[PDB]
Amino acid sequence: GSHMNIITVTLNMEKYNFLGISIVGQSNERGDGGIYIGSIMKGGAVAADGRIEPGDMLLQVNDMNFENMSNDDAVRVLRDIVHKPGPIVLTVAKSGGGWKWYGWF
Amino acid sequence: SHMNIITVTLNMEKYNFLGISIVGQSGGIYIGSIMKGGAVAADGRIEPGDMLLQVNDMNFENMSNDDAVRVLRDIVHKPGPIVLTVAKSGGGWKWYGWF
Ligand SMILES: [Cl-]
Repeated sequence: GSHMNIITVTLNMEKYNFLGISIVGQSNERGDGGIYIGSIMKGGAVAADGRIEPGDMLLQVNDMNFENMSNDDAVRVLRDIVHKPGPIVLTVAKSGGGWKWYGWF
Repeated sequence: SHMNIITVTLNMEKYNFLGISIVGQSGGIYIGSIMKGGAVAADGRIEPGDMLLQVNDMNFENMSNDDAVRVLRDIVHKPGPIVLTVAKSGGGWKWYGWF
């Protein structure tokens, strides 16, 4: 298939109260398709780092890979990790970019 | 090519808005969220993640996303039924909030 980039971002959480990422995921009768960055919030660690983008797929947190768990379980892990101190390592597939919110109609 | 295209005709007499948010890539435009009790919510067929291909006689496949959105707003503002043609996502998108 067409080449996709992956990046690993190490976040110093000392000066932040949040990653500042929303998470969206698709789950239906056909399976779970993984979890993605929905949007980013200025003021959080991920914005300050400046590499991750809406639409990127979150593959792994620290050494915990999500590709063989449910979206719900992946989110449980992310939840656990953000409530503990110290650096957070996020690895994303660069599936994102090019997204625009047009608002309500 | 599209898998599962549906035609959704909305009666816009009972409603003011479609009650959908739109996000575009580019790529094309997609349903971001659906607001309870709006035309689209009342209708029930369209789901978050579906791709919006056409409205009435205006096909978006040869149009920029910004132009598509402006066409759509113009049409919602004017009286008349609205026919949306969507390519289905399969549904099941979930918002998990913030971290
Ligand atoms: Cl990297």
